[PDB]
Amino acid sequence: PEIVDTCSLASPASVCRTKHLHLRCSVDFTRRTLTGTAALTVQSQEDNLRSLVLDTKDLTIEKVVINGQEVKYALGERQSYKGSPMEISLPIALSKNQEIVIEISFETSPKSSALQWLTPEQTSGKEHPYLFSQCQAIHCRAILPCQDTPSVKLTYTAEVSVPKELVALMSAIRDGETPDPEDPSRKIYKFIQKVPIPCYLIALVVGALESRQIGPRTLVWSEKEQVEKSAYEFSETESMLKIAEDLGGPYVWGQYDLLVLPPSFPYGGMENPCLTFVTPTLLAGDKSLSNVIAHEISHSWTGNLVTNKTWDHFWLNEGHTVYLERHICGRLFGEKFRHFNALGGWGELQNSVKTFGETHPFTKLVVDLTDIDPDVAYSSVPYEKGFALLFYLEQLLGGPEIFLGFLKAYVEKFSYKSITTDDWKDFLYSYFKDKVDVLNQVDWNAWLYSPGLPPIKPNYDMTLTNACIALSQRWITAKEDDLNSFNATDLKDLSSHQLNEFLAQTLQRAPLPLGHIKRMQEVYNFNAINNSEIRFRWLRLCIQSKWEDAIPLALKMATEQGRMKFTRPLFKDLAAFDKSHDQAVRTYQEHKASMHPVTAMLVGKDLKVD
Ligand SMILES: N[C@@H](Cc1ccc(OCc2ccccc2)cc1)CN(O)C(=O)CCCCC(=O)O
Ligand SMILES: [Yb+3]
Ligand SMILES: [Yb+3]
Ligand SMILES: [Yb+3]
Ligand SMILES: [Zn+2]
Repeated sequence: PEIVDTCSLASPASVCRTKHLHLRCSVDFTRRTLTGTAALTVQSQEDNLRSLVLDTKDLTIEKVVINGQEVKYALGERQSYKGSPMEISLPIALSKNQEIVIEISFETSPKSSALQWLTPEQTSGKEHPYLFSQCQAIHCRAILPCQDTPSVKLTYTAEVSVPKELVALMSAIRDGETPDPEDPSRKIYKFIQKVPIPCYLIALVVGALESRQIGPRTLVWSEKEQVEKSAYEFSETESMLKIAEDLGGPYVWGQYDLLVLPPSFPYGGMENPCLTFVTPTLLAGDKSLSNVIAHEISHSWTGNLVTNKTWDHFWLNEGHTVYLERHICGRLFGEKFRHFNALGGWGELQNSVKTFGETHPFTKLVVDLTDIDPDVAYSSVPYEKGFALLFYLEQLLGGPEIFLGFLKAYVEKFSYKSITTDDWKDFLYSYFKDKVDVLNQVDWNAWLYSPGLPPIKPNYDMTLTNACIALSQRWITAKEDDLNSFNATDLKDLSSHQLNEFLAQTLQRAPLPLGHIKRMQEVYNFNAINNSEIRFRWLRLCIQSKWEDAIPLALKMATEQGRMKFTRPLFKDLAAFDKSHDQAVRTYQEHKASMHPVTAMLVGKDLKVD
């Protein structure tokens, strides 16, 4: 029938569709508000459309103007994490394809779940405040009224007035800046996004930003203190974009800038169009965490051009993006490395399945988010079970070259559209019309709808994994007479990627005896490594193995940065260790007011506080 976006309270795409957004607002750090008007050009999809519903969350609505006049509107009661529905009465009944512009004057709440307002003390420079948004999945409604569903795509133009000493950037092409004629001291930045996008891709950052150009269509932005390191770390960006274009077809967004956010940014990155956001935890100093950049770049095709129609089909966004990500890395560092990463991904899937449990509905590839807060369901499953399905199909259908042909055709077929798993599978059969018999060998029901690990495991090259297995198994099975023989020389020919995999394998078998972990630090000096992925896994292993010396290190890492991938598991391990439990809870309570709103909520749920 009709696919329903169970995370939105707005009129569905089958009733009306927002085609354009014109945003005029001002950022006020003193009151922690964004105030302005949202001009929505809406297209009816039915005859006699007299009213529509938009999503909003903690928004103050002053008025709604249609054709210069103020119109009637009502706000329903709040529906938990979904916000409150906003019904707007149209002064004229619209018929199919007729359009109307609705201008809504609104003001965001300082507690907006889409935004994090940082005091100057929270920034690198200590002299200016900072602001950044994160709308995916459903927080756009916490910034402005909209049909907050990925099934709707719109273009947008924006004008943002900020303290003249600060810079504003958006998920759009920079369209110049000028003094705010209205009231000086403030400056106005203009933006234009001509490619239709789902509203979760609307992004804004305001702060003391500086840039460094690192490619013909790439500038790196961050506070002054991080510019140089960021410019160094992400130097391979243009080369990855060229590979991605070869894999997915032309890059259509124009600019591909990067913004290195403050430590509290909740994700590794966010594929905001024209301006990817990345965590500063990627600044390892050796470009080793660049797969995250390859990943956000890939989203420019899978996710931003071809978009999941509802969050129940989120794997379409992530599985294909991880698949592309790994091909980019394989083009740059070798097919063996692609397989090494693919296998590590299967290990992360094992971990997620174990955490949730093999019968947990959240381990299905296609999920049902009815009455489920997306932020709560988020996990590695759509990334890794989705990637595994695509990798398995690649092997079943003839190899990477053949499957990549499908990927490029898929992107072209559904560019600028929002689709479901059935659209994807129906096209796969259409593309592989000469291999229907092979496609019919796939246990689709299990892959798409069953919980747990996939029904079949792909084949993986083992070249780079073998040394990690050997070393991890030696530690897992080590006895007293083996401790003196481990030596720093064991790490001699291991890349940071392999050290991380070694730790991941060892962590799957934690706890290790306390004496064994103490010995590991003595011989490998992992406390000295600052690569966040490695430090994260090493501290988890230490805490899970009951080393009290590691408590302050883990509490430090969990609070000095806020990438949820790290912060949530660290607090969770600290809460599970009897020795650090009270300190973990007190540390969270002491820091929650200064944390990102979504991270604060999830860690509180994880710690069972309140
Ligand atoms: N799409 C963004 C990340 C992101 C941001 C926000 C959400 O929203 C939660 C959600 C969305 C859809 C379904 C269920 C839950 C989901 C993913 C880019 N991205 O996928 C990555 O950066 C992956 C790297 C992971 C590293 C990390 O620690 O974040
Ligand atoms: Yb007011
Ligand atoms: Yb106000
Ligand atoms: Yb022995
Ligand atoms: Zn992604």
